Order: sequence, then C-alpha cells, then structure tokens
Amino acid sequence: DTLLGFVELDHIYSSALKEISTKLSILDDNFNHIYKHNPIHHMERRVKEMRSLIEKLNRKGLQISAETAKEHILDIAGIRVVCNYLDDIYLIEEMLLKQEDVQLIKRKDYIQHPKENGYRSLHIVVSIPVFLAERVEVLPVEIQIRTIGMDMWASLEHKIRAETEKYRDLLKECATEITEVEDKLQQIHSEIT
Amino acid sequence: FDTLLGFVELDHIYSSALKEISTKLSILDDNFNHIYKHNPIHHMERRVKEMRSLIEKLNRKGLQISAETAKEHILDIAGIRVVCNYLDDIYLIEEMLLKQEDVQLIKRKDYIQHPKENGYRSLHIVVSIPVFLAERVEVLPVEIQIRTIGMDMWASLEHKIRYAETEKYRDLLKECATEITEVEDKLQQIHSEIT
Amino acid sequence: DTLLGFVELDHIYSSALKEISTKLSILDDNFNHIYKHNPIHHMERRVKEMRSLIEKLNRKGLQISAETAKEHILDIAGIRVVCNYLDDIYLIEEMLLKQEDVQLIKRKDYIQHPKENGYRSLHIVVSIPVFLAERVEVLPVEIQIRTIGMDMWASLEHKIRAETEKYRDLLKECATEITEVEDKLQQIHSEIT
Amino acid sequence: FDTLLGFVELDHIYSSALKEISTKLSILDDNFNHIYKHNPIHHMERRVKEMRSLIEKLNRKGLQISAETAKEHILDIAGIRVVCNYLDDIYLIEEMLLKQEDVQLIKRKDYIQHPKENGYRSLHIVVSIPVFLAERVEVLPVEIQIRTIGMDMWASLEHKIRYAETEKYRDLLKECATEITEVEDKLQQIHSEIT
Ligand SMILES: Nc1ncnc2c1ncn2[C@@H]1O[C@H](COP(=O)(O)CP(=O)(O)OP(=O)(O)O)[C@@H](O)[C@H]1O
Ligand SMILES: Nc1ncnc2c1ncn2[C@@H]1O[C@H](COP(=O)(O)CP(=O)(O)OP(=O)(O)O)[C@@H](O)[C@H]1O
Ligand SMILES: Nc1ncnc2c1ncn2[C@@H]1O[C@H](COP(=O)(O)CP(=O)(O)OP(=O)(O)O)[C@@H](O)[C@H]1O
Ligand SMILES: Nc1ncnc2c1ncn2[C@@H]1O[C@H](COP(=O)(O)CP(=O)(O)OP(=O)(O)O)[C@@H](O)[C@H]1O
Ligand SMILES: [Mg+2]
Ligand SMILES: [Mg+2]
Ligand SMILES: [Mg+2]
Ligand SMILES: [Mg+2]
Repeated sequence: DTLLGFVELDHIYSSALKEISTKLSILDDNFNHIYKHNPIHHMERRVKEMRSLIEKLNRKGLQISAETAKEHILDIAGIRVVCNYLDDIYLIEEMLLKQEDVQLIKRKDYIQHPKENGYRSLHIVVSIPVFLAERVEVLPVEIQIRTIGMDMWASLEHKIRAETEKYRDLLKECATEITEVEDKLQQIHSEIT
Repeated sequence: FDTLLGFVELDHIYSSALKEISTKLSILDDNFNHIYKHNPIHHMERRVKEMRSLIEKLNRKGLQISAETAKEHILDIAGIRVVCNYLDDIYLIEEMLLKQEDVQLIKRKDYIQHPKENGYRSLHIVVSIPVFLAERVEVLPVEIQIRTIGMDMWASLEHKIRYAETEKYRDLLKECATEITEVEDKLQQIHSEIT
Repeated sequence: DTLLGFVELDHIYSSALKEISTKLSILDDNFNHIYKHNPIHHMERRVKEMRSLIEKLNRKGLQISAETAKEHILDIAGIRVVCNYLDDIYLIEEMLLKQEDVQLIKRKDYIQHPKENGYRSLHIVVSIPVFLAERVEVLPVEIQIRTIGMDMWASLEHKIRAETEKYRDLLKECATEITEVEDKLQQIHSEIT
Repeated sequence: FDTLLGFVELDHIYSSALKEISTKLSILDDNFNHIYKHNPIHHMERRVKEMRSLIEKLNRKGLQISAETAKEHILDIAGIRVVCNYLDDIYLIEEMLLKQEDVQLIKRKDYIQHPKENGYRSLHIVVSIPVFLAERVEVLPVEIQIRTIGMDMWASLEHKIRYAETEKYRDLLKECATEITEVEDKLQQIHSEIT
C-alpha cells in the first residue's frame, strides 16, 4: 500500500535528477564553449534509499508516508557537482539560479562557515518542473557543489564514520591544507584567464 | 571567416537542444511504462546536421550561406528520431510531448496517414525548445521523426538504394513497405487486446 | 553463506558480459569501417536473476550452490545481438568464433528449426577469459543472435506467457510473415552490396 | 591520397584498442572493489590522437608522414589516463594489468619517483593489446598515464599555462606540486590505517 507511494516517489525524483543533470551539463558545455574552461569536473546522482528515507522520517518524528516525505525531506533527489576550482562553485550557482524555472528553496554555505570537523560544500535545494506522462510535478533537488579537494576530503571522512575521534584532528588538518593549496591553484587560474 | 564561427556556434546550441529534447522524451517513456507497463519508445537516434550537408541544403534552396539564415529557414539542424514499438505509440508520443507548456509545434507532416509515393511512412514534427545557456536563452527548433521499427527498417534500406538505381527496386520496395504495415497492424491488434 | 557464493557469481559473470560486449561492438565497428554496413542493430545484456537461477536449479533437481550453477547453468550471463538482416546473424557468429580466445560450447539454431510456436533465434554459448584482480576465470556466455523482426516477435510473445493458447495460432501466423518480409529485405540488401 | 586513408585506418583500430583497454581496467577496478571494498580508479579519460597533432609530432621527430611510420614510432596514438584515488592505487593498477597474459609492457617512465623539473608527476606505461577485427588481428600500443587526482589537478593547470608565460608561475607551480604530494601522502597514510 504505502510502499507503492514510495515507489512512485523514487520514480519521479529520478526524473527530476535527469532534467537538472541536463541543465547543468548544458551550462558546463556552454561556458567551456565561450570561455574555454569547464566548471564541472564530474557529477554524481542519487535517489535516496527508502530505508534511509524511513530512518530520516523517524528521526524527525514524522509519519512514514510518501506525501509526508515529499513535503518534509528535500534531499530525496540529490546531485553532487564536483568543480575544478573554488570559484567554479559559485559560478554554477549563479548560472543555475538565473534560470526562469529554477527556484531556490534552501541555501547553506559550508565553504565560508565550515562544520566543526572541516567539512566544506555549498548546499542549495532548488525546485524543478518534471513533465510526466499525464501530470506535472515541481520537485526539490538538493545540489551539493564543491571542489575536487572538498570531494576527496569528504570521501575519506565518510568512510571513518566509534573511530571518528582518532583521526578527527588531522582530518581537519588535511581539510585546512586542501583549502590552502586549492586557493593557490585558484589564484593562478584566475590570473591566466 | 566570421561565418564559419557562426556555424560552429550553431552546432553547439542545437546539440544542447537535442539534450533537453532527449531528457523530456525519455522521462515520458519512463513514466508511461511506470503507469501502464509499456515502453512506447524502442530507441532514439540524435544528430546535428553536418556543416557540409547544411551548406548543400542552403544552396539547394537558393538561400544565403550564413548561420542567421540557417537558424531561420532550416528546421532540421537538430534532428531526433523516435523509433516506437507499435504504431499507436507514435501518436501517443506526439500527444504527450506537445501538451507540455514549453514545447510548441512548428511544422507537422504525417507520412503515416499519407505515405509518399515510394512507400515511406513516418510522422515528422518540428517543435521549439528553450535552451538555457550560460548567459542567454535560445528557443530552437528540433525536427522529430517518429516511426515504428518496421518503418525504420524500411527507411534504412531505401536510403541505401540511393547513394539511376532506385527504379529497379521501386516496386519491390513498395511491396515490403506494404507488408510491413500489414504485419505491424496485426501485432498492434494483438498488443491492444492483451493490455 | 551460500548467498555470498551467488553474489560472487553475479559479479564475475557481469564482467564476462563486458568483455564479450567490447568484442562484439569492435567487430560491428570494424565491419562497418570496411563494408559500410552495421551488422548489429543493438544489444541487450543481462545477468540471470538469482531467484530464476535457483528456480532453474530446482527444475533440474540440482543442488542450490554457486559452484553447481556455475557448472550446469550456461545462461547465467546472457547477451542478445539484434541484427539488421538475416545474414548478419551468421556473420556475427563467424566473426566471433574465429577469435582465438572464444570457444564454442553449445549451438542451437532455431532459425532453421523453429520452435512449435514460431520462435526463431540463433543460440550459441561461448567461453570467455575474464582477468580479475587476482585470478583468471573462463566463463560461459549465452548469445542470442536474431533479426529485429525476430526480436519484436519474441517481445510480443513473451508478454502472453493460461492465455497463450488463444493467440498461439496467429502468433505463428505473424512469425511466418515476418520471416517472409525480412527475406525480401535481405534479397534486396544482398543485391545492393 | 592513399596515406590520408591510412591515417583514417589508424584512428579506427586505435579507437578499438582503447575499448579493450578500458574494459580490462574497469573490470580490475570493479573486482578489486568487490574484494577489498575500495575503488583504485576515480575516473578515466580516453583519447585517440588528432591527425593534425599526429602530423606535428611526426615532423617534430623528423619522421616520414605515413601511417606505417606512425604505427611503428608513435606509441601515444591511443591514450588512456587512469586517475586514481590514492598514490598506492597507481602501482596497484600497473601490477594488476601487466600480470595479464595478453598485456605486454613496451615503455615505462616513472615521473612519480623522478618528477620533472617543473614538478610534473605521473606513471607512464605503454602496453600492447590484441584487437580482434573482422578479418585480422592487430596488436597495438596504448599509452597509459596513471596518476592521482592531485597529480591530475596540477597537470591540468600547468597545461593551461602553456598555449613566454611559464617562467612567471614556474616557482608557484612547483610549490603547489609539492604541497599536493604532501597532503596526498597524509590522506594515503590515513586511508592505509583504516582499511
Ligand atoms: N546531493 C548528493 N548527491 C549525490 N550523492 C550524495 C548526495 N548526498 C549524499 N550523497 C551520497 O549518497 C550516499 C547515501 O546517502 P544517504 O545516507 O541516503 C543520505 P545522507 O548522505 O546521510 O544525507 P542526510 O544527512 O541529509 O540525510 C552517501 O554515501 C552520500 O555520499
Ligand atoms: N530527425 C533526424 N533524426 C535522426 N537522424 C536523422 C534525422 N534526420 C536525418 N537524420 C540522419 O542524418 C544523416 C545525414 O542526413 P542529413 O543531411 O544530416 C539530414 P537529411 O536526412 O538529408 O534531411 P534533408 O533531405 O532535408 O536534407 C542520415 O543518416 C539521416 O538518417
Ligand atoms: N541471452 C539473453 N540476453 C539478454 N536478455 C535475455 C537473454 N535471455 C533472456 N533474456 C531476457 O531476460 C529476462 C529474464 O530472463 P530469465 O527469466 O532470468 C531466464 P529465461 O529467459 O527464462 O531463459 P531460460 O528458459 O533458458 O532459463 C527475460 O525477459 C528475457 O527476455
Ligand atoms: N594517455 C592520454 N590519456 C588521456 N589523454 C591524453 C593522453 N595523452 C594526451 N592526452 C590529452 O590529449 C589532448 C591533446 O594532446 P595530444 O597532442 O593528442 C597528445 P600530447 O599530450 O600532446 O603528447 P606529446 O607531448 O608527446 O605530443 C590533451 O589534452 C592531452 O591531455
Ligand atoms: Mg543530504
Ligand atoms: Mg530533413
Ligand atoms: Mg536462457
Ligand atoms: Mg604523449
């Protein structure tokens, strides 16, 4: 019964990920056409696993139903935009939000206000129209925009998360020196363009 | 020259148009299968016109050799071909796509209802599509050739007769065309009844 | 326990499908390079679902273990080569078997000896070396080679299989007239090359 | 001429070589992750040399402008770049690939152990690969550039300094190179300990 509703959820949010991905790749493709630089290194897509969706609903004391999840959970559809340089992150943000049918919903900038452990990434939730066979759906998609250095750090830290406390200090040490080397590559890249 | 640059610009933006068309179409196919357990689309082929065939077509129509003329007058710069599993899937795809707010019909030629003299059959619609670029919006036409697998199989062989040698197989092609429609009608009739 | 063995099975037979697919596409790509014709229309790959694998093992009274399935089941890895013309089928067969590291295991030609219901397809099982991280595996892969007409017929018939008996007769009727129209396209295509 | 045809032949067969190399490499990456829950490869890039850059390289080395010479003397006609997640993954990929019966080492240059003067770092191996064509077998060389993500990030920026402007950033590049190796050493050291 309810499970059908969640299967429906997985399907339409997968479609949302397709329309965003096409938008993003066109922006990357056109920017390189004009300025001979690719802002995007690569992208990863993911529809939230159901058991993680149910876990998150319970952590927030919410009902286990697809319509509740559709309301309260904004990262059912997630895309991760790994960029080549630090300024490419905000370039992607500007290019996408300027589009008529893209609506900002949430913005959390962990680059300028990093988490305690050193995590850095730009998180924006945007709305996207998805034209289905017999219906239109405007669905939220969480976009994690980051540099390659931020991505490699987040990968190592993710795989850890009672073994976090040991490496917590020098992970933050790595985080810091990743930002410093990427700052230096950015300043060089800024100057050659 | 500046023009050749213009044609490179043309190839780039019409390639992007094909990306947005393809995502729309595959979502429709994916959602229809989700609801009704049937895939209207068998496969799709994309193509941006070669510059050298684009220049040929401009000259064949007595038009100027410029990107601004080509954008206006040539509607098959971006081409997508939607090969469908059954004949009724063709018009289903058309209906589903045109009802979308940002897709506008521009040209329609129904060679299924009114086949060509040689037996060619296909639905040809040109639609307009918004393409959001880095610093600009472009609304671009895309020619969609919607057809069955049988129609595709026939059109491939006929295309490979050309390139004074069409007259020989003209009759024997017209027979293949006819018997393709007849067998596909019957598979359509069976598929309708079991759904 | 045993389930681990079947997970291992799925992984290595998936890799087998990758090496075959690369072989087949190179052959198709080279044939078109030389003769300006593409024998292959498209291909579908599939590793057998486990519950269907366990079902098949029970139907044959065999043990439910990965090593037994690896021996007795030759269609764990399946690839389907849908060809443009009838003669392309045997062209693909010739091109692939001539390769040094491809070994024929089983051949059943349902084109010349169609099944009672009208099914037609060339079925060959071949062996393929798969170089893994720390080990080599020579694995069987079932190849179903057919025309587009044979494929469309098989699709309609598969989806139906107590409702087979009704359409059984005119399915065979369709089967026959598919072969006749494809014969005529073949004779024309033979003559233009 | 007949030659230009020869170079078209060259592009075709070396593209096929890249397909067999890629399938081997991805299977190794896929199997290693299956066993040890780690992906050595982050991503891969493929490339067949442009004919016009191939002609340039032949002239730079005083060689004849023919496909038969290029096949013999130029080993980076087919190029693949294996970007790895950690430094030790680089040599792991090399070991796994060369131990295969039908892969033969042809050339090896280890710029990781002996970096270039500007700070470039990467493992360069040319290997031979059998390519089974429709009517013929070809054993073709493929140049493999194996590197970390940091090495890739650095090499991209340095490549975009060229194309009398390298001297300015030469020192500041050499620093970036160094601190990339140092941060990647530490991430390697952490990753080793948690496995
Ligand atoms: N926007 C995003 N896009 C692509 N992948 C993402 C992503 N967010 C997380 N991932 C990755 O998807 C995998 C599974 O994530 P989940 O457990 O389902 C949600 P989460 O990462 O815990 O975010 P949450 O804390 O907001 O709920 C993780 O390994 C993560 O790295
Ligand atoms: N909408 C479309 N979708 C997919 N492929 C198409 C297509 N239109 C043409 N093609 C294919 O592109 C290849 C080269 O033909 P082109 O010159 O580019 C267009 P055309 O078919 O010649 O239209 P034209 O007769 O008005 O000039 C052909 O193989 C053709 O089948
Ligand atoms: N060699 C093959 N390659 C690709 N797909 C195949 C295939 N053989 C069968 N399929 C398709 O895979 C889907 C699931 O097949 P399965 O039920 O797992 C085995 P099967 O089709 O019953 O063959 P079997 O009777 O020899 O056991 C079917 O819909 C089928 O059309
Ligand atoms: N093994 C390889 N794998 C992936 N990309 C490669 C590659 N070798 C070169 N490339 C890329 O191909 C693009 C054009 O360079 P090419 O002229 O084709 C070869 P090259 O790097 O100039 O070698 P060369 O200096 O010996 O001539 C560059 O962006 C380069 O990074
Ligand atoms: Mg999240
Ligand atoms: Mg046209
Ligand atoms: Mg089978
Ligand atoms: Mg080189």
